Amino acid sequence: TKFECPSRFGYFADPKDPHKFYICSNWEAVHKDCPGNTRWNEDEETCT
Amino acid sequence: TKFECPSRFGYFADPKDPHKFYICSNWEAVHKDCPGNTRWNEDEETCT
Repeated sequence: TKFECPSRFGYFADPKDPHKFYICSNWEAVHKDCPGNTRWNEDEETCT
Repeated sequence: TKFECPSRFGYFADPKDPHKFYICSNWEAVHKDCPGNTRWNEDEETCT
């Protein structure tokens, strides 16, 4: 992905899809899907 | 027994829960959750 990790490690929203998110480790992002019909919850750092 | 850091800095599996892990900084640990239904991936030091 061309998503740019804002930090070396962390979980970040996908600005293009509220049903997805990115997990960064050592500045490398992996695109993930929220389970079921859940959506990224910024303050919870998970899908709700 | 309280998790003991194996290294000064590092990311380590939680042997009790595949959804959790520990982050070590200056030999002190913080217990963390993986997001969504992801699970800790030791080899890649990330949630997968």
